[PDB]
Amino acid sequence: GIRKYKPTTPGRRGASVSDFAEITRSTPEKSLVRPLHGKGGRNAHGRITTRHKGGGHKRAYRVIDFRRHDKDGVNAKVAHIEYDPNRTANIALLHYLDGEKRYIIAPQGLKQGDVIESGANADIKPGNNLPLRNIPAGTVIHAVELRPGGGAKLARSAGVSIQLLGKEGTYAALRMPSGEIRRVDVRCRATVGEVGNAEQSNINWGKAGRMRWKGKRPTVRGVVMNPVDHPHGGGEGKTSGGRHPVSPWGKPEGRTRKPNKPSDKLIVRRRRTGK
RNA sequence: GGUGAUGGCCUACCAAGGCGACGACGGGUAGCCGGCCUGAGAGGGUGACCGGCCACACUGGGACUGAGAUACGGCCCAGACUCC
RNA sequence: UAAUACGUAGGGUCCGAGCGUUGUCCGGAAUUACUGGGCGUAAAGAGCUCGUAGGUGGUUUGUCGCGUUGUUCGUGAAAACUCA
RNA sequence: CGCAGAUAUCAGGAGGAACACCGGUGGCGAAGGCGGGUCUCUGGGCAGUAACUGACGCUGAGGAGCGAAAGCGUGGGGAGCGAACAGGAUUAGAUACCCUGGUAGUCCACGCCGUAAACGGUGGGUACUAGGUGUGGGUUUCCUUCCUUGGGAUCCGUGCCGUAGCUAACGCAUUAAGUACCCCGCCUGGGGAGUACGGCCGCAAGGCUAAAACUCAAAGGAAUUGACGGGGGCCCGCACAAGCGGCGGAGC
RNA sequence: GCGGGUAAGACCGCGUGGAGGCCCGAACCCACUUAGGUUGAAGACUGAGGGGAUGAGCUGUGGGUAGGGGUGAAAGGCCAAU
RNA sequence: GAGAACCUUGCCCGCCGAAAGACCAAGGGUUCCUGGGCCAGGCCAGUCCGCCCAGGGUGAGUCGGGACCUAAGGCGAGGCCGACAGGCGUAGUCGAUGGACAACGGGUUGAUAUUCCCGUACCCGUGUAUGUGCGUCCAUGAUGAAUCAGCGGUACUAACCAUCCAAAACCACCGUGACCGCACCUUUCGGGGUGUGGCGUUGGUGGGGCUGCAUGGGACCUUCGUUGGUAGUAGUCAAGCGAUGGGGUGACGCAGGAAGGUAGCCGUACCGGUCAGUGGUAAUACCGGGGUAAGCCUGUAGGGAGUCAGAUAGGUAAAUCCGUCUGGCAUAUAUCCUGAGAGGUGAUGCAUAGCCGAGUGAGGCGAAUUCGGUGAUCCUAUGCUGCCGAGAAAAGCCUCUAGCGAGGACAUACACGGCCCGUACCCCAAACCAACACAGGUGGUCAGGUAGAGAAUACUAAGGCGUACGAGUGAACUAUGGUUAAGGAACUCGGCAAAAUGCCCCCGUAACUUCGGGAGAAGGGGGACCCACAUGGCGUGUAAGCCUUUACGGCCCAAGCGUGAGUGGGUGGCACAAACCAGUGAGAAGCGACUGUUUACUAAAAACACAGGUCCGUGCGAAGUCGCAAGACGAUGUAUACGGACUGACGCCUGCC
RNA sequence: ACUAUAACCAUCCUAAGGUAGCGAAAUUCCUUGUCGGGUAAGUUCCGACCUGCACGAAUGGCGUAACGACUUCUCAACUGUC
RNA sequence: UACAACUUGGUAUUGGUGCUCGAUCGUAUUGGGCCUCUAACCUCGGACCGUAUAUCCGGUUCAGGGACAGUGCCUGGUGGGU
Ligand SMILES: [Mg+2]
Ligand SMILES: [Mg+2]
Ligand SMILES: [Mg+2]
Ligand SMILES: [Mg+2]
Ligand SMILES: [Mg+2]
Ligand SMILES: [Mg+2]
Ligand SMILES: [Mg+2]
Ligand SMILES: [Mg+2]
Ligand SMILES: [Mg+2]
Ligand SMILES: [Mg+2]
Ligand SMILES: [Mg+2]
Ligand SMILES: [Mg+2]
Ligand SMILES: [Mg+2]
Ligand SMILES: [Mg+2]
Ligand SMILES: [Mg+2]
Ligand SMILES: [Mg+2]
Ligand SMILES: [Mg+2]
Ligand SMILES: [Mg+2]
Ligand SMILES: [Mg+2]
Ligand SMILES: [Mg+2]
Ligand SMILES: [Mg+2]
Ligand SMILES: [Mg+2]
Ligand SMILES: [Mg+2]
Ligand SMILES: [Mg+2]
Ligand SMILES: [Mg+2]
Ligand SMILES: [Mg+2]
Ligand SMILES: [Mg+2]
Ligand SMILES: [Mg+2]
Ligand SMILES: [Mg+2]
Ligand SMILES: [Mg+2]
Ligand SMILES: [Mg+2]
Ligand SMILES: [Mg+2]
Ligand SMILES: [Mg+2]
Ligand SMILES: [Mg+2]
Ligand SMILES: [Mg+2]
Ligand SMILES: [Mg+2]
Ligand SMILES: [Mg+2]
Ligand SMILES: [Mg+2]
Ligand SMILES: [Mg+2]
Ligand SMILES: [Mg+2]
Ligand SMILES: [Mg+2]
Ligand SMILES: [Mg+2]
Ligand SMILES: [Mg+2]
Ligand SMILES: [Mg+2]
Ligand SMILES: [Mg+2]
Ligand SMILES: [Mg+2]
Ligand SMILES: [Mg+2]
Ligand SMILES: [Mg+2]
Ligand SMILES: [Mg+2]
Ligand SMILES: [Mg+2]
Ligand SMILES: [Mg+2]
Ligand SMILES: [Mg+2]
Ligand SMILES: [Mg+2]
Ligand SMILES: [Mg+2]
Ligand SMILES: [Mg+2]
Ligand SMILES: [Mg+2]
Ligand SMILES: [Mg+2]
Ligand SMILES: [Mg+2]
Ligand SMILES: [Mg+2]
Ligand SMILES: [Mg+2]
Ligand SMILES: [Mg+2]
Ligand SMILES: [Mg+2]
Ligand SMILES: [Mg+2]
Ligand SMILES: [Mg+2]
Ligand SMILES: [Mg+2]
Ligand SMILES: [Mg+2]
Ligand SMILES: [Mg+2]
Ligand SMILES: [Mg+2]
Ligand SMILES: [Mg+2]
Ligand SMILES: [Mg+2]
Ligand SMILES: [Mg+2]
Ligand SMILES: [Mg+2]
Ligand SMILES: [Mg+2]
Ligand SMILES: [Mg+2]
Ligand SMILES: [Mg+2]
Ligand SMILES: [Mg+2]
Ligand SMILES: [Mg+2]
Ligand SMILES: [Mg+2]
Ligand SMILES: [Mg+2]
Ligand SMILES: [Mg+2]
Ligand SMILES: [Mg+2]
Ligand SMILES: [Mg+2]
Ligand SMILES: [Mg+2]
Ligand SMILES: [Mg+2]
Ligand SMILES: [Mg+2]
Ligand SMILES: [Mg+2]
Ligand SMILES: [Mg+2]
Ligand SMILES: [Mg+2]
Ligand SMILES: [Mg+2]
Ligand SMILES: [Mg+2]
Ligand SMILES: [Mg+2]
Ligand SMILES: [Mg+2]
Ligand SMILES: [Mg+2]
Ligand SMILES: [Mg+2]
Ligand SMILES: [Mg+2]
Ligand SMILES: [Mg+2]
Ligand SMILES: [Mg+2]
Ligand SMILES: [Mg+2]
Ligand SMILES: [Mg+2]
Ligand SMILES: [Mg+2]
Ligand SMILES: [Mg+2]
Ligand SMILES: [Mg+2]
Ligand SMILES: [Mg+2]
Ligand SMILES: [Mg+2]
Ligand SMILES: [Mg+2]
Ligand SMILES: [Mg+2]
Ligand SMILES: [Mg+2]
Ligand SMILES: [Mg+2]
Ligand SMILES: [Mg+2]
Ligand SMILES: [Mg+2]
Ligand SMILES: [Mg+2]
Ligand SMILES: [Mg+2]
Ligand SMILES: [Mg+2]
Ligand SMILES: [Mg+2]
Ligand SMILES: [Mg+2]
Ligand SMILES: [Mg+2]
Ligand SMILES: [Mg+2]
Ligand SMILES: [Mg+2]
Ligand SMILES: [Mg+2]
Ligand SMILES: [Mg+2]
Ligand SMILES: [Mg+2]
Ligand SMILES: [Mg+2]
Ligand SMILES: [Mg+2]
Ligand SMILES: [Mg+2]
Ligand SMILES: [Mg+2]
Ligand SMILES: [Mg+2]
Ligand SMILES: [Mg+2]
Ligand SMILES: [Mg+2]
Ligand SMILES: [Mg+2]
Ligand SMILES: [Mg+2]
Ligand SMILES: [Mg+2]
Ligand SMILES: [Mg+2]
Ligand SMILES: [Mg+2]
Ligand SMILES: [Mg+2]
Ligand SMILES: [Mg+2]
Ligand SMILES: [Mg+2]
Ligand SMILES: [Mg+2]
Ligand SMILES: [Mg+2]
Ligand SMILES: [Mg+2]
Ligand SMILES: [Mg+2]
Ligand SMILES: [Mg+2]
Ligand SMILES: [Mg+2]
Ligand SMILES: [Mg+2]
Ligand SMILES: [Mg+2]
Ligand SMILES: [Mg+2]
Ligand SMILES: [Mg+2]
Ligand SMILES: [Mg+2]
Ligand SMILES: [Mg+2]
Ligand SMILES: [Mg+2]
Ligand SMILES: [Mg+2]
Ligand SMILES: [Mg+2]
Ligand SMILES: [Mg+2]
Ligand SMILES: [Mg+2]
Ligand SMILES: [Mg+2]
Ligand SMILES: [Mg+2]
Ligand SMILES: [Mg+2]
Ligand SMILES: [Mg+2]
Ligand SMILES: [Mg+2]
Ligand SMILES: [Mg+2]
Ligand SMILES: [Mg+2]
Ligand SMILES: [Mg+2]
Ligand SMILES: [Mg+2]
Ligand SMILES: [Mg+2]
Ligand SMILES: [Mg+2]
Ligand SMILES: [Mg+2]
Ligand SMILES: [Mg+2]
Ligand SMILES: [Mg+2]
Ligand SMILES: [Mg+2]
Ligand SMILES: [Mg+2]
Ligand SMILES: [Mg+2]
Ligand SMILES: [Mg+2]
Ligand SMILES: [Mg+2]
Repeated sequence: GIRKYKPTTPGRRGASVSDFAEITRSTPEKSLVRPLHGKGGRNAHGRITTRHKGGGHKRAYRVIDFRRHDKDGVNAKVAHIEYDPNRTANIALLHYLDGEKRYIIAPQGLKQGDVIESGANADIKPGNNLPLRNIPAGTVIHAVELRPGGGAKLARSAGVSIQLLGKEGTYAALRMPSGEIRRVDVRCRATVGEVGNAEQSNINWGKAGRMRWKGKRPTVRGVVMNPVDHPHGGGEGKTSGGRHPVSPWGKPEGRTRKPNKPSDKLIVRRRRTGK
């Protein structure tokens, strides 16, 4: 749920968080951790590519099985549903009857002690992965893939996941959280059930310190920049920039997608706003 | 310890209680009563005189005298008033 | 414009060594409804429930009689009211 | 809104709200109110056996829970409808009635707010008091075909009309305003004003508790007859319609 | 956790717990006021005071970002007193 | 010494003493010591110097940098891309500020020291050969698996009992695509409507048998209940070391609390000395000491975790290892791991205050070497609890196996064997960075006593300094300060500055409010010393005592030590938080929510920034970036995410075009 | 309906012609606007009126507890600032 | 006045069939539009190999796309980003 904090000090009056009362562990499975580090928003050159990002609290990366096909026909137990900061959602560790422990995303309403099976024969209960040949139309799924074994790439959205629509030939149409419908091949794999932490968006940062914690640096407003460094820069006082807003590099709002994409044909329609 | 006489009347130490919605404590009003006016009555109002009590003595306090002091024209101090 | 309602006259009415005005208080005021109110619309049943305290109890079998009336002497000052 | 191919019309797809007929002066719920179905958990009410407890009863200041719609927060949803808002129109004037559209809201989840002509304008519970006409619910019992709103009786809820009574009257009339009992809310002429100040609640809009001054000598209720009605039924007139001829032009 | 309280609550008193860009205040980091200095002790200080002071903190360490570019909690600041 | 404030020695005085002392790193590189001289340098002289001139001085298997491993990142064979140059990045190899392996105390010269000497230890590397003692070249154990003869009432194939449905329309009615018409109505006759008759149906079954196929029953020939000889006759080795491979291990945040110890201190005892120009102390009292390591033993407080057998293909192959599942044994202070600290040895040693002869000062002798109590920011701790913002890698080590194999494993007497380079000095400073012997900056370690909360502050030890111009003069005037009659902001733009309050404990504290605050709001009272309560509460805890899974064990703890607080009585003083140190307060309002950041070197705000929202873009080899390219960021993220822009907590709102 | 008003209608034109809130304010030039509070005296301040030259609702409006080496003003102590 | 970037078409990396539309209702005009397919091309899907270790890369197989896309050259737009 949500616990609103009590306004002891001024910088802590609006800070409301979600209670992680469900976790069971306090130190991640060490056989499945790799080194990571705040990249600082810099490419091979070292020149900053994306602003606002860099610094913050160091984090430890863990490899988690979005490839969930390497094991089929072998069940696993939901060992412990632990928390990784690196990702929005929650990762739950599974014990396989084989003897592997692999990390995966924790779907909504999943609790320790349930059973997990991964294959074309699995049941339809939430938390099971299986190519879309074997999944009824209309169900709600997540952690979807974009081709037969390229690794799930879409709908990791903590709190939202895709909706299957209809199978024709070798493609399936998906209603998906951006409000868009995508034709995609049906040989991919997916899992049934909404993702967990549906209340994550309820967090109120409330304190610049924690924003820094999560890592992003401050944003320097437009009309305050100097005119040399940015189109709206300048103006003794507050002046709109005398022109329609524009990105710091001279391109204003409006369409940006490069159509003609290999997936341009695969897309059905385009997202709607204010409809 | 104190009082003509028991008692937080006063003192010390113990326990945290006592009073409170069958109206505490707070605020405005006003001497109480036998009585006076009214009303068939219950009741309402009210406290002129007389009378039974209370409290007061230029305003605030305190104490002596003795069987008996709120001691009106008894005492002391402080303020006001008037005067030598 | 033609007053039994203004003023003047007469005449009359009530009262009277007092006659009016004013003001306080009771009455009719059952107009704070105990005696002795009402709640549909005239003013009023809260929006409807459970239920603490309080208020109230479906029967007879049994005592103490503290609610009660029962009587006897035993208090109720004087003054005021009622009788002669 | 259409000649960029509208409407219509046919195939397919999407998606949200709501379930006609059953469906009524009917069920239930204490009250708001509640009905397309299926399953899941579950509340309340009634009939016969009357087995058992045995004065446990009633209702309730404060308190606390429930409580239509509108409104507010958070995040989803958002077909239709639709405050506000634009235009078109009538009108002297229309910031409306009407038309085109159309954002809040309307729906979901959790919190809120607690007011309605929240009406049966009637607090709850018990006992008694002539009937007539129906529904639904459950029981029995007999003409007995034992088919059968065939007949009898019973108790619960539910519509209308009616005696006596009561009532200001309209009206109620055993599901009372009757005749009593027990408890609780409430009112004392109309404005002022359910508002100002205050206390409490609410994040708010505001809600709850609840004043005085000054002014008026009436405001209100049911009912009687008029009058009138861009309210209804039945009637009549160069009233209308069909015809001629006319005045409003000129002089007189 | 216990005692009140619910029917479960919720709520409250009591003790424990010690969160906090919480408070006062040294090191450290800053630069608000005044004074002196302004051919100074100093190409920016000294002294009195002055704010934060468990954090968006500070600091050693070594690395990358090169000029019309970097960087820039944005002042036309910094990028070796420029 | 020619000269002497400035140097050497001595006496006193002052100053720092979380440094103005002592160690290092970075840095500098002879500034270290000794000897000689004083032109030049030192803001003066100068015998002195961080001057110059000569000589001397730096001693390591155990400290540090390479032999080791790695982060950020750099380089980069091939490779990809690029007009050239080059830019990328794989395998790899570099890259400390990290991880890994071993040292203590005393003594020593004018300079070095965990390096030299003394005494006592250690851990790594090679080898010895014997004592344990183990095979391959004998052979015993557990099993284990690649081979010939069939079965799952389930149920291939003609049927039976029972259940709902109808393909080749019989019987009956009815509506009538359309045809034949019987009576009436209608425009004068026509069309047409109504009622009915015969079919036909705009809307083709029932009855019965032959045959063939479809749905279950037993059985016929081929499919078993793994052996009957054989072939424990023969090919296999594990020892011992075996990886560019696998697994554990190493291996990790902030904050908080408490307990146990030490460094270290205080008093006691013990030891040695003590007679102080002065009243009184010749020991009751004073001065000084009272230390002692690593390693090797012990393994406590304490922290974490339970023991055997079978099978499982999962960890790129295989595994006795690690994970998993089954049973057996276990909840035993059982077992294992970790582990500061304490006791013993280390140590009959050393050092030691001082005694003696000997002076630029060395040398021999050498007493006591206990206790308690306080107590850390140091250690247990990389631990425990709790939070979200969820807190490196690799190596070494242990262990498991892939490729071998007729000689390794384990200890020890043994004398052997361990590099090179740094090592002097300075190192909050006249030695580094500032052009200087400059009031500046510079990271880590050590942290005494009395007061105090203290790492502030005041005075002091250890130890080092008075940092290089002096002497003399009551003037202005400037600067640093102290005091001031009365008035108290009247100056002045401004109460600028100055003055002022200032601690602890108690009482009581408004408006307002986001119910936290406001609030230390304001305001007030006590505070010194002595005595008593008291030989007080508290902690600590000895002897003794008690108990026992008997030990570094549990109960009491007289004794002893340390000990806040308060109440009463008394007393001195102007004053009792007297020093240093140590909030001015309140009222009304403007702007900004605040913590915060910024114009180094004139502006710290109302600017910036943010936490809140809004709009838009962004379908994942994403949007947008850097890059004439590969490619990298975005992100090892996925619309509850990311980018861009605007406003800026929160509440009411955010109108019209 | 005494007195100054527009609170109603007609004009043009553009798309409309500033709603709530506040308002001589950080915006108000006349201007020291006018009035009242504070002072003996107040061109600053506070509180109102609205004739807003030239406010105004995300280059956000209005209030807002707390915060501030922020702005203005007043008061008691305080003092050689005078 | 240009240019970076973004965007169009033709042309090339370029293949085939079926349909439907034209100027010398039964005789003729070669290209446009669509549906397919693999084979050019892409693939940041998979799985092998170089390899004893290689997420780069190269080759092989398959899988998805597929004559699109990308890329050049000409060209038109937009173009204070320079
Ligand atoms: Mg907040
Ligand atoms: Mg952990
Ligand atoms: Mg990782
Ligand atoms: Mg570069
Ligand atoms: Mg950004
Ligand atoms: Mg950092
Ligand atoms: Mg998360
Ligand atoms: Mg979408
Ligand atoms: Mg911005
Ligand atoms: Mg700026
Ligand atoms: Mg720049
Ligand atoms: Mg520009
Ligand atoms: Mg500007
Ligand atoms: Mg401007
Ligand atoms: Mg734009
Ligand atoms: Mg007695
Ligand atoms: Mg008493
Ligand atoms: Mg006593
Ligand atoms: Mg009196
Ligand atoms: Mg009486
Ligand atoms: Mg009476
Ligand atoms: Mg009476
Ligand atoms: Mg009386
Ligand atoms: Mg008398
Ligand atoms: Mg009297
Ligand atoms: Mg008496
Ligand atoms: Mg008196
Ligand atoms: Mg007297
Ligand atoms: Mg008298
Ligand atoms: Mg007298
Ligand atoms: Mg007259
Ligand atoms: Mg008269
Ligand atoms: Mg008369
Ligand atoms: Mg009267
Ligand atoms: Mg009454
Ligand atoms: Mg009424
Ligand atoms: Mg009512
Ligand atoms: Mg109400
Ligand atoms: Mg009696
Ligand atoms: Mg008697
Ligand atoms: Mg009597
Ligand atoms: Mg008498
Ligand atoms: Mg009488
Ligand atoms: Mg249609
Ligand atoms: Mg019975
Ligand atoms: Mg009751
Ligand atoms: Mg009751
Ligand atoms: Mg009540
Ligand atoms: Mg009550
Ligand atoms: Mg409730
Ligand atoms: Mg409730
Ligand atoms: Mg509604
Ligand atoms: Mg609603
Ligand atoms: Mg609203
Ligand atoms: Mg809401
Ligand atoms: Mg919404
Ligand atoms: Mg919708
Ligand atoms: Mg409408
Ligand atoms: Mg309109
Ligand atoms: Mg509409
Ligand atoms: Mg109401
Ligand atoms: Mg209703
Ligand atoms: Mg009711
Ligand atoms: Mg009743
Ligand atoms: Mg009736
Ligand atoms: Mg009657
Ligand atoms: Mg009734
Ligand atoms: Mg009645
Ligand atoms: Mg009244
Ligand atoms: Mg009212
Ligand atoms: Mg109130
Ligand atoms: Mg109210
Ligand atoms: Mg009426
Ligand atoms: Mg009538
Ligand atoms: Mg006519
Ligand atoms: Mg005429
Ligand atoms: Mg005429
Ligand atoms: Mg605490
Ligand atoms: Mg702070
Ligand atoms: Mg302070
Ligand atoms: Mg000087
Ligand atoms: Mg300089
Ligand atoms: Mg300073
Ligand atoms: Mg000062
Ligand atoms: Mg400070
Ligand atoms: Mg401060
Ligand atoms: Mg901070
Ligand atoms: Mg360079
Ligand atoms: Mg430039
Ligand atoms: Mg600027
Ligand atoms: Mg500028
Ligand atoms: Mg510079
Ligand atoms: Mg000399
Ligand atoms: Mg000092
Ligand atoms: Mg210090
Ligand atoms: Mg010190
Ligand atoms: Mg250095
Ligand atoms: Mg060096
Ligand atoms: Mg020297
Ligand atoms: Mg010399
Ligand atoms: Mg010389
Ligand atoms: Mg010289
Ligand atoms: Mg020399
Ligand atoms: Mg190469
Ligand atoms: Mg490279
Ligand atoms: Mg590389
Ligand atoms: Mg290396
Ligand atoms: Mg290194
Ligand atoms: Mg040395
Ligand atoms: Mg040494
Ligand atoms: Mg920690
Ligand atoms: Mg401790
Ligand atoms: Mg002496
Ligand atoms: Mg000693
Ligand atoms: Mg395994
Ligand atoms: Mg060796
Ligand atoms: Mg060397
Ligand atoms: Mg040295
Ligand atoms: Mg040195
Ligand atoms: Mg030094
Ligand atoms: Mg120099
Ligand atoms: Mg110097
Ligand atoms: Mg210096
Ligand atoms: Mg420093
Ligand atoms: Mg310290
Ligand atoms: Mg000193
Ligand atoms: Mg010293
Ligand atoms: Mg001077
Ligand atoms: Mg002076
Ligand atoms: Mg003085
Ligand atoms: Mg003065
Ligand atoms: Mg000042
Ligand atoms: Mg305050
Ligand atoms: Mg406060
Ligand atoms: Mg205070
Ligand atoms: Mg003991
Ligand atoms: Mg014992
Ligand atoms: Mg025991
Ligand atoms: Mg004194
Ligand atoms: Mg403001
Ligand atoms: Mg500020
Ligand atoms: Mg600040
Ligand atoms: Mg800032
Ligand atoms: Mg700044
Ligand atoms: Mg500066
Ligand atoms: Mg500056
Ligand atoms: Mg400044
Ligand atoms: Mg900001
Ligand atoms: Mg917003
Ligand atoms: Mg925005
Ligand atoms: Mg937006
Ligand atoms: Mg892209
Ligand atoms: Mg702003
Ligand atoms: Mg103003
Ligand atoms: Mg303002
Ligand atoms: Mg202004
Ligand atoms: Mg002005
Ligand atoms: Mg003015
Ligand atoms: Mg002034
Ligand atoms: Mg204006
Ligand atoms: Mg303007
Ligand atoms: Mg707007
Ligand atoms: Mg705006
Ligand atoms: Mg703007
Ligand atoms: Mg604003
Ligand atoms: Mg406010
Ligand atoms: Mg003043
Ligand atoms: Mg003075
Ligand atoms: Mg072309
Ligand atoms: Mg082509
Ligand atoms: Mg241009
Ligand atoms: Mg230009």
